[PDB]
Amino acid sequence: SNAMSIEKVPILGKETIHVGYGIADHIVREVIANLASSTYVIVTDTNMARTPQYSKLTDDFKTNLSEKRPESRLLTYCVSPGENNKNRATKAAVEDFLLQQGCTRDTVILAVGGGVIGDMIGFVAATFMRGVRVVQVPTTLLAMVDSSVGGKTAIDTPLGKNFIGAFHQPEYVFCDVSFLETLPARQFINGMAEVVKTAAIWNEEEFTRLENFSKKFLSVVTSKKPDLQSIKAELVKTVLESVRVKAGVVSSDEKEAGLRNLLNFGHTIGHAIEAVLTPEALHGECVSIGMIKEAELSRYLGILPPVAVARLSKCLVAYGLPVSIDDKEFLKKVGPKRHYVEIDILLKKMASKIRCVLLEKIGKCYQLKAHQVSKQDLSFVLT
Amino acid sequence: SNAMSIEKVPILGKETIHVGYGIADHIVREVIANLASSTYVIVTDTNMARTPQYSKLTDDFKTNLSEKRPESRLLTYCVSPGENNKNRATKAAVEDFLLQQGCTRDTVILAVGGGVIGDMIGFVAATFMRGVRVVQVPTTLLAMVDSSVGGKTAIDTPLGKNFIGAFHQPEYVFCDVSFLETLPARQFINGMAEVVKTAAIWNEEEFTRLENFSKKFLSVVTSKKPDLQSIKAELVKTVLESVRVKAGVVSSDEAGLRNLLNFGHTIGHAIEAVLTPEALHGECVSIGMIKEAELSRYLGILPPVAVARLSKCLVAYGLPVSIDDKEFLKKVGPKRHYVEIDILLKKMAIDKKNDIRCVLLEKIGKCYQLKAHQVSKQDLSFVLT
Ligand SMILES: NC(=O)c1ccc[n+]([C@@H]2O[C@H](COP(=O)([O-])OP(=O)(O)OC[C@H]3O[C@@H](n4cnc5c(N)ncnc54)[C@H](O)[C@@H]3O)[C@@H](O)[C@H]2O)c1
Ligand SMILES: NC(=O)c1ccc[n+]([C@@H]2O[C@H](COP(=O)([O-])OP(=O)(O)OC[C@H]3O[C@@H](n4cnc5c(N)ncnc54)[C@H](O)[C@@H]3O)[C@@H](O)[C@H]2O)c1
Ligand SMILES: [Cl-]
Repeated sequence: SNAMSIEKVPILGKETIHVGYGIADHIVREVIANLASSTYVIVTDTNMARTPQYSKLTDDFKTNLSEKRPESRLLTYCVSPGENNKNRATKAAVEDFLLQQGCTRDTVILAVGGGVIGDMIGFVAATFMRGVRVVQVPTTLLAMVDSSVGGKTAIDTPLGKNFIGAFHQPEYVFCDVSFLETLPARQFINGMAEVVKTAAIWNEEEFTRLENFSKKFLSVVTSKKPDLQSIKAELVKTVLESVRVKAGVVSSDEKEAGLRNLLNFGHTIGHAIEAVLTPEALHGECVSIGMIKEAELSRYLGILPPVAVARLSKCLVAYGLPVSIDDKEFLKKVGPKRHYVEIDILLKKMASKIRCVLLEKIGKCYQLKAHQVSKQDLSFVLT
Repeated sequence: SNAMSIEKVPILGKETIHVGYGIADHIVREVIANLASSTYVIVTDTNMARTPQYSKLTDDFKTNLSEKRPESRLLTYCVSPGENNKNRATKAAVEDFLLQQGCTRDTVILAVGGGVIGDMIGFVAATFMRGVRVVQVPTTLLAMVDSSVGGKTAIDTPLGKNFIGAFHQPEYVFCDVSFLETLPARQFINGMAEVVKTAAIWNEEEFTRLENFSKKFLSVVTSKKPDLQSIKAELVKTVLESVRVKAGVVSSDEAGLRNLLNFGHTIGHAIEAVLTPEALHGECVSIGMIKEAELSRYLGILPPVAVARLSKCLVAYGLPVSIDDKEFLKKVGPKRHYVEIDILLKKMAIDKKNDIRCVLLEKIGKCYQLKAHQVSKQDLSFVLT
């Protein structure tokens, strides 16, 4: 906000998720002051490496470290971008760099990038000398609200995604919304799927604010040179209220286990679709369609009222997301893969009951847990 | 085998370390009954794969599983032996096999082999879908008493050893002493360094037993046709009492006890870095224990008689007590001449670049103040010069 340059969210009792706009300064001081180390390492990709905000961070990091901890060193390393580099070779290359540099157990690694970087460099930190401190610095909307929080790290293999990895909690998550200034529009919209999800499963008031923000958001993000400063407060609030839900649910799952599954709203059906249509369909695009199908499932089972289905769909369309696999622009993105989406391959991906979130209303999940549903009922909504 | 065949040792208050001699059936029953899964995977190396006891274990596993869990399956995978294969490419190969065979989060992996297998397959389990259940089945003496216990897993890189890994506690450790029937003598003897070490840091009564057992142990192990069954009971006790000490230390709260396990390793790892691979780890740790004991004696802590005693016991088990041991010089050859004081000091310092500490023995079976102690480059130099 105007009144608070940094807003914090607790995770497992500690306020280590920090959100603001143009906070390189704060990131650097917080890290150096609280995570004492001989060696700090910023890891990024090529795309992020070229942006002005990235240079501001490393510059700020360099200067403060020179003042505060003269004996300590800052190191930087860049991987190539893309899901195709989220692999064993890249992990090994980052490690070989850390080892050549004589990094030890005290090393602090900052993962500056989207979910690819966050997951992969999180995993590097998880196994480096059997674990070193990592700080998540997410730079995509998706990564800011979802992937940076919860400690899930991984890489892909030629057989499938995120099959090798580790649970490794970050010391901090810093969401500097000003990084979104360079994010391509499609990726920005993709990220709103998780934002709408968190409001839909937990916060109707935020859902209302999102509806009221949609037109000016979509108008700025799709303009030629997006002016993000003009909607700065509203973007900070967007990231804040979504990550609050993710962090709250992760923390609450401690004592009320199974609340964590509510974060899967739209992912049961959406992951099944994305399995068929990746990489032409992005994850948020598939999650949006999934939330609608899953909402229709709750409706068909006599739980979600039909008006809430309509309200959810209106909000997703207003943020530029598809609400069925037959959406015209979505058909354009997926082309010849459209016809691969048959009911049978979807029921197979989702495997013989299936677990699914059943929305009760906007802002609330039915009985605060996931439910086992039959293949017959899922077939009905997918027919 | 039955209940009478098995000695258990607790780790963090649960009896998951089981020791016996000829216990493949027990291993099978215990895993299948306690670790319910669709898929059990036994991973080993070429050398172990061809031994009779390995086949006994896998045959028994197959038979019992198809009876008790007919819808489950047993898979097997074999890697090449050697520290040179304790690497990323092998870890990936094992993972690709698992994935190609459709293994999921319920998979139970058994690591049947020495410490290379234990550490590497342990690490495969640690990261597979972010972690699956692993069972350590150590087959060297060293692995039965030390490496299988404590949850440390790793592989090596060209820049050094055990740098990439994970802490991943095994569901069970099964030490079947019958695997030692096919262990080459040099490796069998190598394992005795850690056995002597555990007795020396913690259990003077066991040290006495090991002294009394030494002549017999060595004549059996170094014969042409070793008959291990004739010393069965005493070998089981040997394993049991060393792994007891490791497990008790791992189970502590009283942090600082963990460092007592490093007795012999401060100087020993430095010697090994210069002399590997011609010298084995336990051979260097033996020498290391002697020098660290001399250090404690020099500092006025350890009485001289302890150094004599330790030295006699180590040699009676076929281990060297100096870098100029006749047989040790044959193994290492021209690398001996690179063991200078400055490179040892450099390595001991590199090993503590995060944080030079050393265990100081107070007498046989007791460490001074139950913790490691900072020692100077001068005093180490004095003892190594
Ligand atoms: N850990 C979890 O629980 C979790 C949850 C959801 C997704 N994920 C993971 O997240 C990954 C997808 O992440 P993503 O959607 O952030 O994609 P991404 O990291 O692939 O980034 C998308 C593209 O944007 C570039 N980029 C990132 N930030 C930028 C910025 N500020 N300006 C300009 N360009 C930028 C990247 O170089 C890349 O080309 C997947 O691999 C998925 O497995 C993880
Ligand atoms: N995790 C830990 O805390 C820890 C502690 C100490 C050592 N280690 C590790 O242990 C490894 C060394 O283990 P090791 O000393 O068991 O060596 P190893 O695993 O290399 O085995 C030695 C040799 O014996 C063969 N072999 C093993 N058991 C056999 C048997 N019963 N019959 C016939 N052949 C057999 C192997 O194929 C190999 O050729 C090192 O890589 C080291 O990093 C780990
Ligand atoms: Cl790995």
